[PDB]
Amino acid sequence: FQGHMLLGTFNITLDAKNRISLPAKLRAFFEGSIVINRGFENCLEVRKPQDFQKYFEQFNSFPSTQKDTRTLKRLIFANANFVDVDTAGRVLIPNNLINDAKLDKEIVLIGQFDHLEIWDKKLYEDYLANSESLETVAERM
Amino acid sequence: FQGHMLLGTFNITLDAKNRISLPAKLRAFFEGSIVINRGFENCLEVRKPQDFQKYFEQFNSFPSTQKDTRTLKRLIFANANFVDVDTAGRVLIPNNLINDAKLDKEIVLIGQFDHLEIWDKKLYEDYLANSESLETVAERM
Amino acid sequence: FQGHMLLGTFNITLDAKNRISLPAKLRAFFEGSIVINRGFENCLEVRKPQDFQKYFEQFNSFPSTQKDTRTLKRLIFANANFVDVDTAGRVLIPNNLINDAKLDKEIVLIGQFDHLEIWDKKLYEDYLANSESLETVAERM
Amino acid sequence: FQGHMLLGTFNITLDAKNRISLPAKLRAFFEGSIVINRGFENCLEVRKPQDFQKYFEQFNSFPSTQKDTRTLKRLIFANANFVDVDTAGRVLIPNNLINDAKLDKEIVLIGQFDHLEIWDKKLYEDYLANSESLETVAERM
Amino acid sequence: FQGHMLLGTFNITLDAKNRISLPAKLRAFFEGSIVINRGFENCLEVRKPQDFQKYFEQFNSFPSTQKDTRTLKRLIFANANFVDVDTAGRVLIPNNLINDAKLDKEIVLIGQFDHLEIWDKKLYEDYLANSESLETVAERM
Amino acid sequence: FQGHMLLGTFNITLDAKNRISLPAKLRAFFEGSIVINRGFENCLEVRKPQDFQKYFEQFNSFPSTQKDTRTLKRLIFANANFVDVDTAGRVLIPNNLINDAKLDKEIVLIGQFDHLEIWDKKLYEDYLANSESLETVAERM
Amino acid sequence: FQGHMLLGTFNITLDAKNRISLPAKLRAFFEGSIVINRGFENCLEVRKPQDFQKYFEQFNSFPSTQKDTRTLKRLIFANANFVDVDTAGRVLIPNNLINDAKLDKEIVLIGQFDHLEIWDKKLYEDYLANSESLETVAERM
Amino acid sequence: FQGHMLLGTFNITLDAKNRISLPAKLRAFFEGSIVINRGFENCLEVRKPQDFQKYFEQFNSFPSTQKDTRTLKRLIFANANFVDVDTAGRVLIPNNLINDAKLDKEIVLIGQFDHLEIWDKKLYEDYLANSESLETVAERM
Repeated sequence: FQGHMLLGTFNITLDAKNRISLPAKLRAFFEGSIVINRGFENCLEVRKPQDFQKYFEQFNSFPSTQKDTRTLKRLIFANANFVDVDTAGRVLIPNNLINDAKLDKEIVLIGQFDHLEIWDKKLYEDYLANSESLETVAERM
Repeated sequence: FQGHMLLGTFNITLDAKNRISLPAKLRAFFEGSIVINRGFENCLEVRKPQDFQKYFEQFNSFPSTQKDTRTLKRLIFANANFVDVDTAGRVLIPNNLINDAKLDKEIVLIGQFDHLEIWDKKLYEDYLANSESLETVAERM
Repeated sequence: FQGHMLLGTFNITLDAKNRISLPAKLRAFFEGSIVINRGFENCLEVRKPQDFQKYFEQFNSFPSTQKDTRTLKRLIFANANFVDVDTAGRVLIPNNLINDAKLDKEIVLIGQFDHLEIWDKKLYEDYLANSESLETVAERM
Repeated sequence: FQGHMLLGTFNITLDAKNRISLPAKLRAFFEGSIVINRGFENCLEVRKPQDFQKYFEQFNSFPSTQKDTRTLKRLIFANANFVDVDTAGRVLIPNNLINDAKLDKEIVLIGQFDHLEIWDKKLYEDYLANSESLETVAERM
Repeated sequence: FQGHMLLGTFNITLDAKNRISLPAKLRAFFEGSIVINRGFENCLEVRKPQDFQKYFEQFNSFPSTQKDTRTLKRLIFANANFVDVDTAGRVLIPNNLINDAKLDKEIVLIGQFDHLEIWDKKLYEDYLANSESLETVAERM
Repeated sequence: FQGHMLLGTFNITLDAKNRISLPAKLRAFFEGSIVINRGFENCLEVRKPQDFQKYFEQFNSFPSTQKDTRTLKRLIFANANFVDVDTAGRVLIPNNLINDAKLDKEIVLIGQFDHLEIWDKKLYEDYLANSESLETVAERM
Repeated sequence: FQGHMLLGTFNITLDAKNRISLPAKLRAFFEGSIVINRGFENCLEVRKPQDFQKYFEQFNSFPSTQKDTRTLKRLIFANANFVDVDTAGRVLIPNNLINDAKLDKEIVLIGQFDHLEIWDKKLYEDYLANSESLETVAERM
Repeated sequence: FQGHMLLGTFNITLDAKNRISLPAKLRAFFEGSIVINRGFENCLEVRKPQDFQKYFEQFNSFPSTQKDTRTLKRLIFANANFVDVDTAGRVLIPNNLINDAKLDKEIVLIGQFDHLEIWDKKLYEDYLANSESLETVAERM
């Protein structure tokens, strides 16, 4: 479990080469490669290739004849990239994805069990600022 | 059963090191590690790692394309922590979680079969104060 | 069947030590332990531990993100207790549960097949007093 | 079949000891014990213990969190009794059940395949008096 | 098929002993016993005991808590009878059923695949008189 | 296939003995017996006994407590007949069915894969005259 | 795949004997026989007999008691024909079907994976002329 | 994965012979043949023949009696083509498809996991220009 469950919050920073250093314990979870792709609320997601594979299945589920479905698939998959995790367990984040997630210096990683989200410390703090209560949001599920 | 079913109410206190002493009988249920994470109504939940694993499944169930789903996952999992239960069967509760559950001195633990909820004695008494009748709440299920 | 089907009505009394004497034939049904927990309409329920185990399953079924679900689970499970049936087949009823079910002297036990309900003779007679006809109540199922 | 399918109408009477004489052919169907319990429209039902066992399953089906469900279960099961059929194939009907079904002298038994209903000749004749046509009632199923 | 499919229309008459003579070819279909029971539109139905057995299943399907369901079951099953087909392939029709189906002299039997319906020649001719077109009735299925 | 799929349109005539001559190729499909029965729009249907057997299943599907269902079953099955196909592959059509389908001289047979429909040349031409477009009718399926 | 997937558009012409020359590559797909039958929008469809067999299944699915269903089945199946593909891979198209699809000289064949549609070059061009956008039509699926 | 998951965005150009050069890494994914066919929003899709095979299944799913379904199938499949990927991994794009996707000079390829979409650099940039936010589009799934 220690390293098969993506949980918690990690404060790390964007290196001068645009790389990110996975929290060691996490490195376990992944092999030597991952798929980054753009997330919701400007966050960028990170999955083990296999997991990304499944994440996609959930979509074939969605129509396809629906204009919206096509927009989603395009906004996400045309932006997914496949990145190798280097020896030190770092991951080079693509430029477009960097820009998309407004990544500057100081990142926040959070575990979402399945995947990992990469946030710009500020943008994340803001996101948390709005957002109704956990109880409010849950009531609507 | 005796230590396979989390039941009852236990009045215990928050130690000077922010640790909590599981009610002995309970210690059985858990191994030497648990996942704490924030609960509903400011309570903080406690599960055996394996159980937490399943609890997460229930979520993949929920959309993901729904803004709300993403808020839930983030408010909960970015706050889950993984804690080792010490020799005396105590558990060190993280600060953020401490603050989140308004844990001061004097805790109330209740069994919810699957998991355990940690409440600030006061906050819990209040919660119980409001809340409609068991019959009222049940009628709506 | 004689003692695997919880049926009928038994008039028994609350002993000076707050114990209850199962109707002998019933003792069969149970082992040497049960789970008491609070029931609906102030009655207190009694199940074989295994059965209680299943009763809980029916709940995971219910949302969890619903405030109501959480209130139910809390009002019931934080009040369940696990009690050993003594040699004479008696069961010591916890104080809180005693107070909750307004148990004084003179109890009424009724079989509900799965479980057993413990009623204060008066409170039960009243309950029966209101309540629409069997036919009325059934029509709405 | 002859004694595996409870069918027809039998006019029998309530003996001075409150016993009822099963129609011989029926005696086959049952062993030496049955479960009586209150029926709908003041009739009292009669099943082989095993069958009663199944009849109950249909109920776990019904909510439980519904006040109505609880009223049904209570009005029926707290009134079921378990009675041994004597050598002559007679069944002693409990007092409460006697009163409940307004059993005086002169009973009417009808087969309902699964179970048997015991009616007070008058009350039954009345019931038949009202009740819309078979065709009317059926149209609504 | 010749005698395993209940089809067609047969004009036969009610004998002085209230017996009916199955159309020979039909006799095949049945053993030496059947279940008569009241049908819809005053017709009286006839099934092989086994088939009647299944016909009943369709009913457990229907609620039971519904007053209507109970009325149906009672109007039909308290009137079913079990009759042995005699050597000449005749069936003695009970009085009540005779009266119920207004059986005088001159009967009309029709095959309904599963079962057989017994009609009073007149009552049947009338029934056919009203009744909308086959096309009308079918459109509503 | 050639004689396993009832297709096309055949113009044949009603013989002086009310017999019909199956189109040779068709004779294959059937054995030496069929079930005729009344069809929709005054057409009379023709199936291999086995197939008719299945066609009936589709009906048990339909309620039975519905007045309409009973009318359908009666209008169709009390009119089905079972006819042997003679050596020359002809089929003697019953009088009632003849009258029902307004069969005079000059018949039109059409294949409906499963079954065969027998039409009076005129009545069929008319039917085709009304009837909305194939596209219209299909849109509503 | 090359010849197991009916795709594309082929411009061919109606021969002086009303035959059509399958595009060679296609000939593979089919054996030496096909079922033609009338299509939607005056096009005439072409399937391998086996495939036509399945296409029909989709219909038993549709009611049958619905007047519309009966109209569809009749408009299509009474017009299906079964045609042998000759040595040169040509198919003789029936007259009625010729007239129905307004086939003159110059045909357009299009692949619809399962089947093949035969269009009169003009009628097809027109069809394409109207018809909303692919995106419009898809949105409604 | 690297060549089993069609991801990313590639800027390539339309050669003087109307051919397109797959991004090398992609060439892996495909054999030596693909099916091009018109996509949504004027893009042209590209699948391995086998995959296209499955994509079609999703359609049999859709009615067929629906005018719209027929329009879709026709607009897409009558335009699919089957193209061999040449030695250098290039693909010759048909004229009609070229015109349909307004392909001039400068193409944009995007991975959609299952398939590949070919866009005219401009038309694609525009498409991206409109289109609501990822979050907006997702909320509606």
